[PDB]
Amino acid sequence: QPITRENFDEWMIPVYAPAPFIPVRGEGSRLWDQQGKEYIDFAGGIAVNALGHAHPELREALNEQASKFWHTGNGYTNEPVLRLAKKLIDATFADRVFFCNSGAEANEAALKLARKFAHDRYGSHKSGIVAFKNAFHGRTLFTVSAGGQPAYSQDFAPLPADIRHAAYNDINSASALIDDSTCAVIVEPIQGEGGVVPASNAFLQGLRELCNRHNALLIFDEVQTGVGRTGELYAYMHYGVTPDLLTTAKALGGGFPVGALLATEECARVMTVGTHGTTYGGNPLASAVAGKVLELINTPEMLNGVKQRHDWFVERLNTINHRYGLFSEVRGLGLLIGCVLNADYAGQAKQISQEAAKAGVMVLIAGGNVVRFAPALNVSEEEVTTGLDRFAAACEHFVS
Amino acid sequence: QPITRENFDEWMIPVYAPAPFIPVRGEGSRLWDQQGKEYIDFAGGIAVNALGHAHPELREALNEQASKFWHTGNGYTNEPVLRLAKKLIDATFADRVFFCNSGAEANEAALKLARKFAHDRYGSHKSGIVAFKNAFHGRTLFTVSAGGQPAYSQDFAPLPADIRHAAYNDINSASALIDDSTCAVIVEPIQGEGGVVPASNAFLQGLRELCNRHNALLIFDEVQTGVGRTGELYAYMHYGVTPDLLTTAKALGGGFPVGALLATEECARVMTVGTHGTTYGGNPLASAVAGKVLELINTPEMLNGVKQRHDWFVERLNTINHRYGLFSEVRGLGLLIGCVLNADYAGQAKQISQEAAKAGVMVLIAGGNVVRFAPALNVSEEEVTTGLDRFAAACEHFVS
Repeated sequence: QPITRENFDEWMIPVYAPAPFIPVRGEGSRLWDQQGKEYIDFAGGIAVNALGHAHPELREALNEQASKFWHTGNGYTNEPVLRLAKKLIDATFADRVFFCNSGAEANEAALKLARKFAHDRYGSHKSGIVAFKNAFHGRTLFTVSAGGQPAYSQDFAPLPADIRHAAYNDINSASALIDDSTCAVIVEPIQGEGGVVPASNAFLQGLRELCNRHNALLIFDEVQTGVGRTGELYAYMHYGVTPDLLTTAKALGGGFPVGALLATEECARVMTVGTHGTTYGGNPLASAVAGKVLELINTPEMLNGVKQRHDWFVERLNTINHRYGLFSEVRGLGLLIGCVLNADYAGQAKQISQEAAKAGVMVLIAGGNVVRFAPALNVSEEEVTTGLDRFAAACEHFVS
Repeated sequence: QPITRENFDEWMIPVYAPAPFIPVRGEGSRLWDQQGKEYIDFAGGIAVNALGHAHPELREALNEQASKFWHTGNGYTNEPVLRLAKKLIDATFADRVFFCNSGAEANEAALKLARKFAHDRYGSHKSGIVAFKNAFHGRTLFTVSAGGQPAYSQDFAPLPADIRHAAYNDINSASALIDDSTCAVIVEPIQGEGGVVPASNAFLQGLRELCNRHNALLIFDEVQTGVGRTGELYAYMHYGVTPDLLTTAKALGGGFPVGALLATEECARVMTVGTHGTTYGGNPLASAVAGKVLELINTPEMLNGVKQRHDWFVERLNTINHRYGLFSEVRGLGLLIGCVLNADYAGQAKQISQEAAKAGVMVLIAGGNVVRFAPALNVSEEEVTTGLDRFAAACEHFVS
């Protein structure tokens, strides 16, 4: 009758090795497990819970809609999805929006759009997708092939063709591969799963120029960096560089699964009826929640609060690092932050993460070499201080 | 300030041409638009709203969970997702489950699993996927290439390689393509988007034998046919044939986006840590709702009620067809039903569907030649009678 962690190994296809403990409830940046142990949540659902757990406003938005209707599919549109498209359109470089269920699906849409756009304006010979080493764009066949970790793509071959990977942050690597045959350049403004590595300002200017020069669409995968995470609504705003396509998901639904492709008028025009689609994308429920999310997150008091919190994190992480000497650098932007291990401790991010869990704070990794922080954007000063106290206890246990 | 249908053409990437009217609320099999016109909903969200609109029980399940927590991502499991895995395991041939956000993602998982399984037990040369003409498996690059409507895949080339299509319901077509190099045979037990065409009993026995003989995994895409739609929990039960992998989505979450891959112990074992994944899949919210759905749908009174309703539909559709002579045949199973147009009216399913909307009933199409019905499983006798009255009015207007 009771549910146990041993139940997980018996019943789930074993793609994840999750925590020994099982969460049963949360509020804000706190989470509790079956035994009532209390965690401070700096993982934030992997950058998804931008307003923390069980937020009262997301809850009324969800239940208000849920009492009218949840879903019709896309033969019918709805008021929530349309208010949401509008909020996005007004807030970003975008003119049109397409909604779906996840980051992976949004990137699939973006790449398909790019392929179609080049076939239609230039010719069927123009198919190349240029992405970057260590990129993560999701787990579908297409998006994992565009993603730059061959370990996640090897087994599933033959992979869609005409994808090449340049070195992140290397403008020369990219120009080597970008030419008149390229339809798309897909890039994360900050590499998330790949070590929390920010783009340099030059690198994104350079890509934009290469795109212009060669008529490829520039796609920014802001699935991990979007919706306030950097201190601005999107990273493209921080950098000053405008993409042709922008994918967003994750924080956008603050816990409810949703993704979006933002596009210029020129690009959208090309996706005609029946050329793509989704069954659940743009449903009333998801749209009512993301709508509320945008409204709460897209305010100067929140966004400025993100930069404030960045400083809380960085200051205290350095104090900590000065004492214990784990990290060679602390990097990232707003509230996507990475502590990179120095060579003494290389490859042990996971162990530190497990130590943190024992001390009662949830952090992530980003490769074996980086401890990743992605707390809720409305994380309180007190939760930050407590959670960093626990993280420090953890670093102590770990150093031995 | 008010939201209008003209707003849809201004703001959405135009992949859908939805209805002139916009739904604002529903209850059961009734839906209302902005002007308060009343529709009977035989489209049921494209076979998704198995318990109709804004169902009171789905609502408390949703709000109960939503007050504990919505999401952590998969470094952490949860009680809802585990109760759900268990319900499924107990109810089906499956031993293990993997959860995701949609049918498309579930099929991506299934095919990737199959590719990996063959690479691991036989060798990297064994990669072939055999699917069928007119199959629909979703809109990712991989699943649309496995899908059998070249119009939806052409523009996005180069497509993943080693996919071939046999003729549905043709055992000889399939044996021509299935050999020792095949890793997977993916099939819909009833082709949904492709004309509501049921599989013959022979055809699925035959595929199962071919699979066994050649060591390919048999995958049944029950995304459209699963969760009661046929009168049994899944179509594989109606047919007597057990697949190796089963994908399900759609009705499973009764409106909330969710998909699942059901697998035998032998197959699951092969998907090791980090080989696949999803950010939202298996989240508490989705799992609490599908859990309730399964509990309401997987009962002899519902399932038997589905067969009862099948008869209501078929009887009255024939009365109607005898009067107006639109349809050459009425086909399908349980509450997935197709009225196939005779040659006089070929290609005009969409027009009939538009006539139906004017008369105040929502039906679907399945190609230009078939009017498709997928009402909620708990559709009441009265809603069925009223909606078929309106459908009949519609058929009258249409015949001229």
